[PDB]
Order: sequence, then C-alpha cells, then structure tokens
Amino acid sequence: LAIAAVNAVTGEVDKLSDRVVALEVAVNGGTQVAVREFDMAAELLMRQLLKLDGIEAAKVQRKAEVRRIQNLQEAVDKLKARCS
Repeated sequence: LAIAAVNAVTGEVDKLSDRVVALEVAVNGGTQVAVREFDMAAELLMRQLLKLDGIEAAKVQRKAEVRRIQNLQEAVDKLKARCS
C-alpha cells in the first residue's frame, strides 16, 4: 500500500535529517568534514526522492515528503559550499 511506502520513506528521511544536523554541528564546532559526507547525504536523499517518484498514491504526505527532501538538499548544499 502507498501509505506504508510513504511512511517508510519518511522514516529514512528522518534519519537523514538527523545526520544533516550532525554534519552541521561538526562544521560549527570547527571539524574538517570530508566531502563524501555531504555527497553521500545528498545521494541518499536523492534515492528517497526516487522511491517517492515510484509510489502511485497518500499523495498529500508524499508531496509533503518531497518538499522536506528538497529543503534538506538545500541545507546540504549550503554546508558543502561552506566547507569548500
């Protein structure tokens, strides 16, 4: 069912959301964060987007999750840029 599938993505995006904050905290505290951290986070967010793309829905929460992902992607870009 679509509902379960969207919920599954949400759970994964939650984990990624926590990870993004952790990366921001590391940078804020002056640690040199490897570029792969930002790129892996971006990649995993993209994979979640693909999963949502394939969910035929439920459509409201799906669209909500897409927006959440786009926001996280922007946050990651900003971190990466800050460390470039």
